[PDB]
Amino acid sequence: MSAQAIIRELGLEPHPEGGFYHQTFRDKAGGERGHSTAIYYLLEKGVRSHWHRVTDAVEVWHYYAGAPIALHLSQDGREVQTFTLGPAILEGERPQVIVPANCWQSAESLGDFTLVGCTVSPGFAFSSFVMAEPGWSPGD
Amino acid sequence: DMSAQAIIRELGLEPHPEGGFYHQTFRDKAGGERGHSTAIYYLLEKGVRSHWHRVTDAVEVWHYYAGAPIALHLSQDGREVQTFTLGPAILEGERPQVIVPANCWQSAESLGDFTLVGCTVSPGFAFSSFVMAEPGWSPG
Repeated sequence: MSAQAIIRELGLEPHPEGGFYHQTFRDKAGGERGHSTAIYYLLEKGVRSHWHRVTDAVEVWHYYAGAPIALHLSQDGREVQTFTLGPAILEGERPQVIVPANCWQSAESLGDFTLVGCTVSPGFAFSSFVMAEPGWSPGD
Repeated sequence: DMSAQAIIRELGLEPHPEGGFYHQTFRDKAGGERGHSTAIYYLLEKGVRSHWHRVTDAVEVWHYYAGAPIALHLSQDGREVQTFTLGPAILEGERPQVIVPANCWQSAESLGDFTLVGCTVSPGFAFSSFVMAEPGWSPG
């Protein structure tokens, strides 16, 4: 509402791909990974989400507060689609966007900060996490 | 500063079956009777939108030319829907080019007074490959 305060209040920590996060849930059912995981995720002016992909699970991004976000998706690593993740339903925005399994993804706040939630069905696992080489962009 | 009526008049636009005004500007003599591809000038104004429809056997690409941005809605299977803001504000979640895959449901609306766009249908547009949803209908 003031970012810094949100990071403290929720206990957000630097995420490997950039930004700050905190895992709030890992279903105890559905194997060690669990049926799904949930996370609070936040990006600030500058500090953004670098290209990465969850190799074996779908991730649904949810807008919660702050400026909207520009979410880029590239399933084959060549062509990319840009989504505006926000609540302004009548302004071409959508507060919920589905990232298919193994689909490249990156994002950045279009303002001071954006607080989001991320749901990964087959529970998120870093052993299914891969980041693109820095400076890389679909096509490279 | 232009007006929709000045554009409609200057480009020789006529009302399109899906709503809005349009004019076919090209059909390739190569590639059969449908042509390797077709191009079109298309315009929406505040109020008058583009109703849900799909091109069954060809990919359509939208191109922003002038006016306010547009909200382009895509639904491949008729349930999942994605929304892209078609426009020139590339640093704010906008893209002046968006690819509607073949046989995918699509609808759009201008976010201001008007939006002049271009549409290129590769396999070659043909009303024999044009289908609209029943009015009022929406994916789901």
